[PDB]
Amino acid sequence: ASMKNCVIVSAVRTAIGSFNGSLASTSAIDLGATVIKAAIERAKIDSQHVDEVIMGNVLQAGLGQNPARQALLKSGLAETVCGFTVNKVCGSGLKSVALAAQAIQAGQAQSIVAGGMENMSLAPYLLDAKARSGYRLGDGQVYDVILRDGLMCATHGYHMGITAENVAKEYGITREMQDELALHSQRKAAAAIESGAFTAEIVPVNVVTRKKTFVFSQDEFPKANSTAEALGALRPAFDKAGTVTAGNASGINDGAAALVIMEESAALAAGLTPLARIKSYASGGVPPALMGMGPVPATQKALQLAGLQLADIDLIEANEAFAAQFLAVGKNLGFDSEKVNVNGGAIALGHPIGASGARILVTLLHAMQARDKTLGLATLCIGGGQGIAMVIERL
Amino acid sequence: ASMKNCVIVSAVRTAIGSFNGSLASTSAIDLGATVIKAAIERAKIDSQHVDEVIMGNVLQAGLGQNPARQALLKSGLAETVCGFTVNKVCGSGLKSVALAAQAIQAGQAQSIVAGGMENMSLAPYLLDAKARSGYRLGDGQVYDVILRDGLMCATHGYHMGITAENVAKEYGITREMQDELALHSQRKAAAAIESGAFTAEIVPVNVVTRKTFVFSQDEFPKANSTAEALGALRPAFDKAGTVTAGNASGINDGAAALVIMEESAALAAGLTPLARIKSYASGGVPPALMGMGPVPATQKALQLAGLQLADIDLIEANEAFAAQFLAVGKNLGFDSEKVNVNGGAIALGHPIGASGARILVTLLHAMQARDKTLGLATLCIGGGQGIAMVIERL
Amino acid sequence: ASMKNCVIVSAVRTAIGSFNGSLASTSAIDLGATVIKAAIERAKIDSQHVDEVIMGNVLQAGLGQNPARQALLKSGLAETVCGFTVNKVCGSGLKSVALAAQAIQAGQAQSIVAGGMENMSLAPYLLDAKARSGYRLGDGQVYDVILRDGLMCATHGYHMGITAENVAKEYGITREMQDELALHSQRKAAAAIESGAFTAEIVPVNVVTRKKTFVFSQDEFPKANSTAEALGALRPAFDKAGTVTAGNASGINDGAAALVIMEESAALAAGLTPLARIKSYASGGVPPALMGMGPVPATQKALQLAGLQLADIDLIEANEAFAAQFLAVGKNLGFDSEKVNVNGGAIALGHPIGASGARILVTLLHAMQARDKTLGLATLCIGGGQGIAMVIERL
Amino acid sequence: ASMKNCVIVSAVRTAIGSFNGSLASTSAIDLGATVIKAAIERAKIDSQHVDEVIMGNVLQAGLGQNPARQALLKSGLAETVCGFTVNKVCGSGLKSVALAAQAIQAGQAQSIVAGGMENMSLAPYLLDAKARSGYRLGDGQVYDVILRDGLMCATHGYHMGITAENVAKEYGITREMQDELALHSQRKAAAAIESGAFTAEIVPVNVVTRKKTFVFSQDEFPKANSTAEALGALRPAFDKAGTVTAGNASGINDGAAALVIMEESAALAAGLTPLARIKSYASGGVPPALMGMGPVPATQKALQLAGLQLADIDLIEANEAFAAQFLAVGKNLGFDSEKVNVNGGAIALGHPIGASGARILVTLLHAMQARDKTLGLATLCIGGGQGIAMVIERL
Repeated sequence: ASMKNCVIVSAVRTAIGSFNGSLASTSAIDLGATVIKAAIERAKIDSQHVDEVIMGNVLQAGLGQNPARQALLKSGLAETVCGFTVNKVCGSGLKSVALAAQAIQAGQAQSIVAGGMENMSLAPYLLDAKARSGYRLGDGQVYDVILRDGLMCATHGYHMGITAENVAKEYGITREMQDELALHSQRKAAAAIESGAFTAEIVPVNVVTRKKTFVFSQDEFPKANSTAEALGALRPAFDKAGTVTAGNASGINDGAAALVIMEESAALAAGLTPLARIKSYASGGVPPALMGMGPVPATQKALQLAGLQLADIDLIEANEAFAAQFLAVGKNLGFDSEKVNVNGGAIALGHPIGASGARILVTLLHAMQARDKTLGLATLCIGGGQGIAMVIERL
Repeated sequence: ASMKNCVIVSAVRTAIGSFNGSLASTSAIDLGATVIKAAIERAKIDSQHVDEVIMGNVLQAGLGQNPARQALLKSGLAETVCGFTVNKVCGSGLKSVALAAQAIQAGQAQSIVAGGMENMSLAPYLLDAKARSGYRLGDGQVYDVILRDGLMCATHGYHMGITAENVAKEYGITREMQDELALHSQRKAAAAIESGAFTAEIVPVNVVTRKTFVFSQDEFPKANSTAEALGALRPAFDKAGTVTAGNASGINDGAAALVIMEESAALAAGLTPLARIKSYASGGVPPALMGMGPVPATQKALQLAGLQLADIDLIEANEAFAAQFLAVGKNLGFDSEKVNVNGGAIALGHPIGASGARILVTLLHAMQARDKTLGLATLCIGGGQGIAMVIERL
Repeated sequence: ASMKNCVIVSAVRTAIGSFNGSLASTSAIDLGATVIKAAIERAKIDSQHVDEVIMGNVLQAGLGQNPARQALLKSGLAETVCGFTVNKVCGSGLKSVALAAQAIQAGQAQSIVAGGMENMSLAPYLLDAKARSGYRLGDGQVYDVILRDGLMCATHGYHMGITAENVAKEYGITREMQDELALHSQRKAAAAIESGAFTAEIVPVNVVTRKKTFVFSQDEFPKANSTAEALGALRPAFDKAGTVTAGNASGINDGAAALVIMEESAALAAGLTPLARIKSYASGGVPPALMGMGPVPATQKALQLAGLQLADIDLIEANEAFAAQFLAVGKNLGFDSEKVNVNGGAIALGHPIGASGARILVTLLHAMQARDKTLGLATLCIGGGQGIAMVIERL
Repeated sequence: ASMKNCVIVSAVRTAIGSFNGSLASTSAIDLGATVIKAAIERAKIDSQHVDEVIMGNVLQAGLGQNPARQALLKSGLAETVCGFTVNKVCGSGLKSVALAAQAIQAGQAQSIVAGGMENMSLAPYLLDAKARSGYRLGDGQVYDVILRDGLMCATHGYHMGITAENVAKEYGITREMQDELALHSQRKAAAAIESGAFTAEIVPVNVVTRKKTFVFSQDEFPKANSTAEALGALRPAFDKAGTVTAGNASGINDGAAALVIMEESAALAAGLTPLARIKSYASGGVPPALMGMGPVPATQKALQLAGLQLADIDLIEANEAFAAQFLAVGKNLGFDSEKVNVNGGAIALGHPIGASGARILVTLLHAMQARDKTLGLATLCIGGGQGIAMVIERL
């Protein structure tokens, strides 16, 4: 057998909600179902021709057997359509797309929906280890699952924000550099929102509660009228002696994203329109303490697999979990800053952990289309000391 | 670019612990680290040549960021080695192997460790989102994660055991048929244990508490099981039903892993391929009938391999419930003598995220012991899926 | 030895907060300390002459050893002053005062502060004993203490509201009758508030939070938007086929009340001014299913012990936990509706369960003073099938 | 009106269970029902001539509306019989009896069942009170109700055991003194058990569970073959440099006790046999840090009210919550050790907090009968810095 080509046929995302914000009552699985259905619709594929659904999701606690399969079922897909759920932390949503592409390239499937989903506002709490056998006597604890499974380092026991401080120190990324980057992200996001740059990529969500009904269609994390002065006055969020603040880090957020990926000859034979070819993908490992540098080896490997140099890439989405690591990555790889996050990034837009990797890919494709660019790179760091990267080529 | 062949170079598992038994103080991730390291050792690969680690794990709650990655680091692999955690419920451990094989076949890696790990004893209890945003007024619930994320159907809200009842009714699988099958499994497992048939595949685990001892023998098998004792058991899930604790698997702890490699690269390194992965597939069925998942998965796997079922010499078909084991057999036409020759999960246990890899490890060793050529490993998956893999001994 | 006379020397309450409202950050014990201190101040007694403090409190869970004793200490009383906490559910605050009177009449004390305190907003949630001995396998429940220890029948396992439906059916109290009564309570309460009728009896509470700093002095439960039409449009709260709604029942509420009670000769010898003599008190029992009828036997007995007929009473406070039971009691006893709850009742004002019995007594005495009336009756029903009543005579 | 005389007509208790022991599946309320019914049977009163039931209960969390009233109903008393629940912490069970005597002396009742009940094994756990509005973000705690509501000082936030260390220091009570006292209590209890001395006072409890079925009739907390050597080897429980251990302090325990109390001339006219007259009672306050000294002012007051000197008392039950405080109280008052806790005390027998004050009164009465003594004193310390005492005259 010879390897096949894989293409993207559609790409969609929800608007990203704030913590306890507009999506705080909409399960991760319902957000996933929303983007799966929308990606199917927008691709104009026959929904009975979907071979698998692969979805990232990090905070799986309490969500029930295999969130990806629940989401595909809730989307309306037939019971015969398989799926599974991927946890590579912040990389989960892009890893899902990379696995879809691999399955297609390998001849194992022709059509897959892939992406990620996360609702952090609805993450649960855990009882301490004594609950099953009995607390007996004495107080106990309850553990926040966001922190335990999502935002704390399992190797070192400190917050991802501390890994960001480590990177800041190791690569000489100052508080002022981090705040300038943040303000840049805020400004680009505001301009993208105001110009309608995200209109094409966002599927609205109807939100119904006892109190109110409303349609959520605009990213709500951005901080209007951000200024260098307001940023410089914030206190550090993770260490009193540190540099990382709520203003130069992304947030806790809720959202989902998905893409239809298909074997190229099959998409063409079905009369569909390939939007981009997936050219390469790769993952990389680094020390957990320096997890924010994950994108460096992932990107190097991806570019090598694509037969490209970094300069060949027209547009880059590099996730902004923390300004500190965003900057250190860019400095190490030599990113042309004018090509990166042209519509703003996670500091403004948010970081729904299991969706973000797919979210950035969605934003990347649509930005390449708007600017008629040919080659794009999406990459992000991963808690536990990893990175993932993907290169796509517009058609 | 051309597709590559993938081979198994080693295969190992822990003994399977009972609920609150010998492995109940050993974290899933530590069990995973054990089997990763052992699989690497047994393969005689250079451990710096591992490209990725892929591990199944279902009850992820409270285990911390990306359990597979923690397990690979705890095994001693370098920080440059990537990994990720797979959740396809009961299929997770076999799915991980299938993903490893695929990555190899696709030229994206040369050497992967894959498998699965589960400690159901250590699964936590959970307060739902209301603990975070406020209960406000009125009662809430505290959820056993074993049930919520492992053993209850997310679509129907009832136990996997109820899906087994559905299957028993739909396919005419009686209580007596279920109990006969359970006794057979108990007998075969006891004979396998007694003859040393699991000795080659099991990596012992050192357990330290309190208690210091070595765990090396599967402890879920029920000594002196009888048709009479089984026939008297009360149904476990429905008072008018057929499924009991004696004709269903348990809640269990364990792990399993295999070294998978591109075939030319294994040979060039002077290693010994144990089997080639010939095909793999997944299938979807109604969640209410999830125990039937192996049927389409096996059909597809066999078709991908260019084989008929009769070509297969040995089969491992997981026994989550006798009801579904039997219905699956009837729908596929299994030769009962070729299936679960060393016993199955009714006797051995069902550590959910590991079981898919566990059966593969057991299959391969049984094929070696009996000098057989073709083997099939398959299992049902909560939520209405199945997975199957065919391997060919070298 | 001869029995002694007992008099009221002061009577005070907090304004009654709404659930999650103005008092929701002020602990029951701090509310109790506030009224204990104020009652002592208003009585003009030497505070070293207080022999005991007796406080009603129903939701004791998590409040620490003997809430009454914590309140007395927080009020500034010496550690030599004893106290204890009474739980007769809704009757607790009146029972505390009855006990104080009895102790004084029996020559066991000369001066006692009695009342009740409740913060329902701050009531905890609970894990039952399986948390201590171990869940083992399978789920458990997390119980709202308001419901478990306050508002659900321990005998029948249903809400107090269902007992109100039972009473509505048994005594033929219709939805319309209930709503007419509710509107009347709302109207009397609004007029009493507006005319200042509660100024003398209320002690203000200072409230400080991160968000707000303010003084709470006006009952906030009353519903300005009350009309027969709005009330008729409400859905039943407890039974879809029933009559009881949020509009014709009291609320979940926060508040406290206290009174200084003294032996009569001693109050006079100290140069203090008795406000009223406690003439009698009694408790009664009825079926838990019909607990709202508790006041009938309690009142009958209290009247007999006072040597009075119901027509001798000038003013009545009969608590309005539910219009259904308020009305059924009144019909049974033959209350002159113009003498009852002249400043409005709990449907408008609220029902902080362990305080309400003392609260109504405070309201009664001040209303008797305003109207120069001689004989008063305070009575209320009690979950679990009881009632309590007290008759007082102005001096 | 003139005061009346109050007599005890019956006195009964359960055996005391160990933590997680024989009574650990029998609710406090069911234990209370068992002693209420037995006390009524033993008194030979018409089985419905009860005016009120008054029960002590400290850990009321999650037990439902007014545990005393649930207990009286479960005992089979008619719904017309009133009841309430008392919380004066460790003093609750004796406080209930005192209140019953006061109501009778006051002419307000003729026949009351009073006592206390506690099941510490079944005490629940509490979520942080913020769970109602939400933990929001970050780890939290779960609180043991035994500790929060029973065993920790609400004023100082430390364990009753620490108050015991405070008293040991203040009054010079050494580890060796404490251990000698403990061994003495163990020995007396073992001899009392072996001689049948508790047989008359104990009501057996049938325990039926899925696992086990048996009759519980013998106190199970006593430690068989206690020695000075085993005691001297124990580690301190509450402070590493301290004196208080599991061997010289009481336990966490389950149990209940109740008495029928009646007006004297009416008991006689009914043909009943008074067992003792309640001669006096009182409560006292001390610093919470020194709560174990509570019995001193309570006992001084009770004796003064009875017109007696300490030396007139024939037998004393002084609770042994901690040897340290037991001894300090005895030294301060000058107790004749030969007259105190003649059948052993709580170090051997256990301390079911809301029951103990009634429990010791039951033991005192039966011991007076066995030794044909005339005057008895029952007293105990109370968390929060109180004490209570009662003097009885045989019968």
